[PDB]
Amino acid sequence: MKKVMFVCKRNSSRSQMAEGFAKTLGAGKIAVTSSGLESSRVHPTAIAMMEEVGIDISGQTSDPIENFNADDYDVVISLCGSGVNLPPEWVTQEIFEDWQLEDPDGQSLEVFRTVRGQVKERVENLIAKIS
Repeated sequence: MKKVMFVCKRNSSRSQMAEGFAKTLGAGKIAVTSSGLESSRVHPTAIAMMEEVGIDISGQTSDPIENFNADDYDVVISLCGSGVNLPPEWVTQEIFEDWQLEDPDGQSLEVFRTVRGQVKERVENLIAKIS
């Protein structure tokens, strides 16, 4: 099945919620591994809001993307540009995606509530085109 990644550089902002929703919406259709570059944990308050929508994002922490090969994957979202200080084989998968997704790091509850809606919609659109 199609394996997905949602990998921006760093993880304190970006590389959160998108993979969590793709796990949710893409369950039984597609696989998701968001390894990361220059990465860290996801935002603390994200996990609480994301668990309020019933989703884990905390559990992302794994090997860096560089440890993997993109040829094993099918789809990769770069989430914060094209170059992203990321190896080129990752963008050149069967679908390249990247969006001006806003991020709730240190922001008010309105931004967490907004980003859940925003991300659900981007991730549904990504799934709807691949699956």
